[PDB]
Amino acid sequence: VNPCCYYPCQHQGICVRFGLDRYQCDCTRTGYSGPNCTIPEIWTWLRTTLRPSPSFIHFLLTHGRWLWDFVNATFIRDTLMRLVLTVRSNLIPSPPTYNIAHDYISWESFSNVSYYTRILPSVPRDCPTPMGTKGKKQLPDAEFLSRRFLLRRKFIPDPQGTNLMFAFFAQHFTHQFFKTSGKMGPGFTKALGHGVDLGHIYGDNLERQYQLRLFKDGKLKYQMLNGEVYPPSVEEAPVLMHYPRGIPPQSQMAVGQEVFGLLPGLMLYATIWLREHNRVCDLLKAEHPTWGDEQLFQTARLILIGETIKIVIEEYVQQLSGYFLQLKFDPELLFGAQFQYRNRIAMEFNQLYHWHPLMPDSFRVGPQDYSYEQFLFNTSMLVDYGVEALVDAFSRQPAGRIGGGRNIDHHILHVAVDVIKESRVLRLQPFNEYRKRFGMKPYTSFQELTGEKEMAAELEELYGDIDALEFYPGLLLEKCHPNSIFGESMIEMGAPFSLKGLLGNPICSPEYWKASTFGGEVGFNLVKTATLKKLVCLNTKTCPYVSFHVP
Amino acid sequence: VNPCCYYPCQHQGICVRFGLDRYQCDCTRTGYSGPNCTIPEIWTWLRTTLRPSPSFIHFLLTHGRWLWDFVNATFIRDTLMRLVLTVRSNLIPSPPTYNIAHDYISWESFSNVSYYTRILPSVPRDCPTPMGTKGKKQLPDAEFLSRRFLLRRKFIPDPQGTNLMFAFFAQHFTHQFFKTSGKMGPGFTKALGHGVDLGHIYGDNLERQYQLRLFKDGKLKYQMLNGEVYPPSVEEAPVLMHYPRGIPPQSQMAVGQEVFGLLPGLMLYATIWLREHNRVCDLLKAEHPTWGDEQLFQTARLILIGETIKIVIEEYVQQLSGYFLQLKFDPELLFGAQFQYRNRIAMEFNQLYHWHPLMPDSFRVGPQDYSYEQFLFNTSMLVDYGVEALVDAFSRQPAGRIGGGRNIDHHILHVAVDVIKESRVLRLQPFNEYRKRFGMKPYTSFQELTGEKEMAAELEELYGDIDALEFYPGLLLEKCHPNSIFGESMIEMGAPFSLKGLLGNPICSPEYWKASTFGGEVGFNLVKTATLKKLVCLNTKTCPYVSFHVP
Ligand code: HEM
Ligand code: HEM
Ligand SMILES: *[C@@H]1O[C@H](CO)[C@@H](O[C@@H]2O[C@H](CO)[C@@H](O)[C@H](O)[C@H]2NC(C)=O)[C@H](O)[C@H]1NC(C)=O
Ligand SMILES: *[C@@H]1O[C@H](CO)[C@@H](O[C@@H]2O[C@H](CO)[C@@H](O)[C@H](O)[C@H]2NC(C)=O)[C@H](O)[C@H]1NC(C)=O
Ligand SMILES: CCCCCCCCO[C@@H]1O[C@H](CO)[C@@H](O)[C@H](O)[C@H]1O
Ligand SMILES: CCCCCCCCO[C@@H]1O[C@H](CO)[C@@H](O)[C@H](O)[C@H]1O
Ligand SMILES: C[C@H](C(=O)O)c1ccc(C(=O)c2ccc(I)s2)cc1
Ligand SMILES: C[C@H](C(=O)O)c1ccc(C(=O)c2ccc(I)s2)cc1
Ligand SMILES: *[C@@H]1O[C@H](CO)[C@@H](O)[C@H](O)[C@H]1NC(C)=O
Ligand SMILES: *[C@@H]1O[C@H](CO)[C@@H](O)[C@H](O)[C@H]1NC(C)=O
Ligand SMILES: *[C@@H]1O[C@H](CO)[C@@H](O)[C@H](O)[C@H]1NC(C)=O
Ligand SMILES: *[C@@H]1O[C@H](CO)[C@@H](O)[C@H](O)[C@H]1NC(C)=O
Repeated sequence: VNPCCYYPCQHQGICVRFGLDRYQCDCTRTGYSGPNCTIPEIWTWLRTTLRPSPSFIHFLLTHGRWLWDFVNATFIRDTLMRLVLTVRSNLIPSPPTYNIAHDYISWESFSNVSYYTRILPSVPRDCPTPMGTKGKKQLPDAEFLSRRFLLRRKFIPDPQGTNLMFAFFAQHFTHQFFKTSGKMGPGFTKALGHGVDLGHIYGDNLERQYQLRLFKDGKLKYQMLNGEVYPPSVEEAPVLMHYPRGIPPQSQMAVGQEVFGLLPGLMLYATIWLREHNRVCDLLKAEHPTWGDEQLFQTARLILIGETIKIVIEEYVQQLSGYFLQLKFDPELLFGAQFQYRNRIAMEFNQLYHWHPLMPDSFRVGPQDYSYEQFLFNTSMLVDYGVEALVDAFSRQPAGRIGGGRNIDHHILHVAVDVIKESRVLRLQPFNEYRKRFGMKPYTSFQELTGEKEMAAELEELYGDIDALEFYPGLLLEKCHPNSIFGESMIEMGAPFSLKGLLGNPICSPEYWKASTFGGEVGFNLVKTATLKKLVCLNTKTCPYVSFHVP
Repeated sequence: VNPCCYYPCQHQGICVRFGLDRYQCDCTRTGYSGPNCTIPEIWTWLRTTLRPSPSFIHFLLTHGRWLWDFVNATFIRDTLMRLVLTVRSNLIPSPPTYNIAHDYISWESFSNVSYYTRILPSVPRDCPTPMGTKGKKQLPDAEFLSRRFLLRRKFIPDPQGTNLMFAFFAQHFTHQFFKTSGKMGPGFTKALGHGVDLGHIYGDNLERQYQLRLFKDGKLKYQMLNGEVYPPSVEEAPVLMHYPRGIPPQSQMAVGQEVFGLLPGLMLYATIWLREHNRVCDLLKAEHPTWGDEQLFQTARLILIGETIKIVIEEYVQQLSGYFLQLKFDPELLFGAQFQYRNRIAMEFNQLYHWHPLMPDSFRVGPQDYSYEQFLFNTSMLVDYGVEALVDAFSRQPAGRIGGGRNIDHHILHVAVDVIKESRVLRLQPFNEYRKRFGMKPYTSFQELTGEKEMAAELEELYGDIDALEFYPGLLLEKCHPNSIFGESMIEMGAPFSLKGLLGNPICSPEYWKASTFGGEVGFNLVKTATLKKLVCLNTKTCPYVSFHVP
């Protein structure tokens, strides 16, 4: 058997095969010694024997509002903010390591950017069972596995008060770096850029960008309907979009992210950001009459990227976490750190961000309550209701709890079925392994994972071994934190992939984080001040209730 | 006039235009304050008032062999080696800044890797004279300018004893990152990789690589002639090559760098490296029977990249510098430093590495002395003479002095004429500006630049102002260091671009510098031990006199 199937190398050690039956673990810089990287170094031993559980930490970060308010008011905020940023980032390797093609470092993996990278090499195709050594020879039927534990029976809403506005933002946002190539196969993304390049607004390639560009004042092509700014028509900006056959070009909006047409929530956020872009263009021109299109454009995109990273950290992440510590976006907290300003989208991170449970049962827009079949490809809802209205509604409708189990509306349950299958094609390792890898203890039983005895029992009879429980199912079924949108792992594995892909963006480097980069103080501040409310209300006739938190 | 034409922003400050007549300097992190980034900070003031001249430093680094031998034997070697590596690197920005398209930071410049980057933004197209403010409205006629001061009259040989072996190595090596796109125009390179990706051996794109791959044992396709290994035929590996019309595919060698066919010296080094690749493949297989083609291949390429960086630093750079300090390649000296493992080929660095003066008058291969017209496209010399012989000869023939003036053999004088023109298309700034930028004082007169009164006088009447003297001409005409191959600037501007593009390679990061990366101790050591002699003699029947120094 492939010795490496036993996953012999602990603490990030590398399993190198030798002979036709041997193996050697590479524990370089692992902080452990031994044949399997286990004998720790004294310091490593301390460092670990003292790390308070993720649970304890979470507890502290969500209690003592009073004590926290003081902290937030002192320099300690910055200190903890810097701690989080670094300590969270070291879990993510840079330059990247493997890909679906090479379960070893290789120049090709490092340079061919069409591949989604991965943290842990696949379960070798020559192992006994599919998950390696443990588990059954046949994995649970995805479909079944889904209808049994992921299928929403009764809508459990998210306790944190997360609404639809957040769900759509998340969806919209994540679709700038998760863009799997259907023609290429799993493990291949079209989102070269591998981060927040704001490419769902400008298109993922020059041609497409040029198509959407106005080529005057740094502006972005657009159109007026009911005397309001909405993205241009596919007729005006003839760019490839995904709309069902039969819908005319004169009824389709050209945007950048081909898929964004199949859901008002998306086209909504796509309208706000466009409006915002053209707006920043006007400011820049005032300040720089001498500037040309390209420069104004290029500058505007840089200002928006700043805005995005800001709102994502201080509001979006602040909400998802539920922490009392006021998170902060200040690229300078890292100027002391040893941090590589570079990111690469991991296949693991894509799965782990398949938050479909957020979608409600029905979509209510005022007294009117629309069905999935009325929402899903509705080409009118946006122009009909308009930005302000839709925002107010989405800002009021609460989304579902992400973790916990059985809360994915049947209209999209298929997606999760697919995610499971795809994970298998990718040959992702077992949940329990990832647990370890991202700094956690592996679960000892199914009843430990879920906080109960019922599901735990079935999962046990289905999988056979907890060390066989897969990634996504383990992620979604693991018991939720007290009053949280998800549980320990979703955050403890996702946070790193998240903050790295945020601070790792080049505009966060000391080279780019200069005011000149954004056209001067005006551009810079725009970034330093960005807020979900300003984003909306400065591009809308009236300012609605706008928030990520349900009122 | 464009205020920025006056180059108002000192010490790396950024000149931002405002209004239709204003400008603001961005001195963020420059270490200076003021309207033009001039009022220094106390520390900055000290740091600078104490930096010993480049000249003094050079003097020390080339004297007291005795004292140096001791240093080399102590830990001080490592310390200075680390100092050099960092202090030299900070001069080069990362992520990169501008390109021929954007004289401002921009997402496109940062992501569109087809552009050669630049350190200093172009002389604005709206300036009074071509170099900005000073100088004449018409720049000296390249051709003339060349026949007058660059045209070799009598072969001045390089004093450092640099031979042809070094000249060919340099040429071969640099043609892996300097590969300007003729169809695209100046400022566009085909060498995406922007560094030592050893792509002149594997081709600059998947298809081409696959074409040259044997697809068995990690090997590279090849052929036998006179019972010896030489690159395959264009017939065998049907890859695009540049040979004059009329030469048959069965007489052309497929290699990776399309141009390498027009000069034995190149195809020589291309044969050695190929032989080396297949050799490392055999070692790897012994150790890893279980390994497949791709892995063996991918691993072999990583081992060679290591070998290359090693030989380039400890031997090639050791020779060009002439220092007594034994240079050292140990990726770990930077593991403490704040260093970004990323590189991007600058147009300035390409010019500055146009060492054509190295080429001799005639090419002597034993008692036989060949002419340029017998050497230049000779498809037989390599197979005829064979590796060993050619090496011995090239290792004995001394190359020319690079700096100083009038030492470029007329057969290739055209190249330098072109370089000058191209620099103008790129709109490169004045030599004197680059001097400052790379930490030097600007020349006050032409007679200060050249160490004399004759040429200085003409250059003065031609250019009009020293602050108008261009990049390349200034680079080549500037007076040479005591007994050096070139002068102050060539090294003080080139070294940074050089060491950054060397240590910046991903295999030098803590993530990749593990023994597992190279297949184990065997692969690793191969890297840690690489030497120009081993490179040759382990792939040749007999070991000739092989060195970068003429005997
Ligand atoms: C009613 C709204 C939504 C529907 C109908 C929906 C549906 C889908 C579908 C059909 C896919 C394609 C993969 C497949 O099913 O085979 C997908 C992928 C995905 N969805 Fe959604 N989604 C919605 C909301 C969201 C939300 C709220 C998020 C969470 C941020 C999200 C995150 C993802 C991610 C990241 C992928 C991966 C895309 C890729 O591989 O490129 N989706 N979704
Ligand atoms: C007899 C041998 C050599 C000849 C015939 C030669 C000729 C040329 C020619 C024709 C070009 C193309 C640009 C033009 O002329 O318009 C060129 C470019 C260049 N050469 Fe050579 N060369 C030789 C040796 C070397 C050496 C020793 C070096 C020094 C390392 C070198 C460095 C360069 C560089 C870096 C470029 C830039 C290529 C690019 O832009 O992609 N060459 N050389
Ligand atoms: C990046 O990697 C992918 C996968 O290796 C490359 O795509 C394949 O390339 C080979 C050779 O051109 C073809 O035989 C395949 O049909 C290609 N497609 C797929 C889906 O494998 C891709 O060419 C690489 N990209 C670059 C720029 O090197
Ligand atoms: C990288 O930049 C170059 C130059 O901007 C791009 O090349 C041009 O692209 C536009 C739009 O496709 C064309 O109109 C030009 O004819 C292209 N060629 C040149 C020489 O300008 C190139 O497409 C960019 N590459 C990527 C991957 O974005
Ligand atoms: C109250 C103190 C706040 C410190 C927050 C540090 C960032 C969160 O700390 C996290 O703790 C977990 C357990 O060690 C690990 O899994 C994560 O890798 C680590 O970054
Ligand atoms: C004998 C001490 C050796 C120290 C070598 C440090 C590396 C070379 O030092 C160089 O000196 C020049 C003048 O300050 C500058 O132009 C370079 O940027 C700097 O790196
Ligand atoms: C700061 C906080 C933390 O690291 O604790 C934090 C940071 C980032 C996130 C985050 O965006 C995400 C965590 C998991 C997914 I999928 S996104 C969640 C929490
Ligand atoms: C270590 C030494 C130094 O920095 O002084 C040094 C380092 C690198 C080089 C070097 O390779 C080059 C300098 C100029 C060109 I063009 S290549 C020359 C000298
Ligand atoms: C290393 O791991 C393998 C597989 O788990 C095991 O057989 C072996 O005993 C381990 N060795 C040590 C010292 O733990
Ligand atoms: C689209 O939404 C509108 C409201 O904007 C609604 O009246 C209409 O029926 C919807 N269209 C479909 C096909 O459901
Ligand atoms: C700044 O530079 C400009 C142009 O060289 C000059 O006119 C001006 O006097 C300078 N100001 C200062 C304070 O040096
Ligand atoms: C090529 O070199 C050989 C020696 O290898 C020489 O005899 C021959 O004449 C050369 N060919 C040309 C065209 O000069």
